[PDB]
Amino acid sequence: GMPIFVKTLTGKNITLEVEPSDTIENVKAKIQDKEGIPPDQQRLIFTGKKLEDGRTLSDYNIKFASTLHLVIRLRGARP
Repeated sequence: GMPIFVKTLTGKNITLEVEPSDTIENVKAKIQDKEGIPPDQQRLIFTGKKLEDGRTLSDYNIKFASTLHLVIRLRGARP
């Protein structure tokens, strides 16, 4: 396993324990548990790249202590 971080514009950030082989779906599911944001309302970014469902962390060269950036974009229903 390895630690990664998810940073938001409020400064209230998340630490996750992940594997390089984990998918973006996995990560977004974790963010949903921590923040209550459905995956389709999460715009997750690593170094300017929008992270897509069906890709792994490894595909984006996300590594030990990498920081991802979370932007919320509402569409569809809010919980």
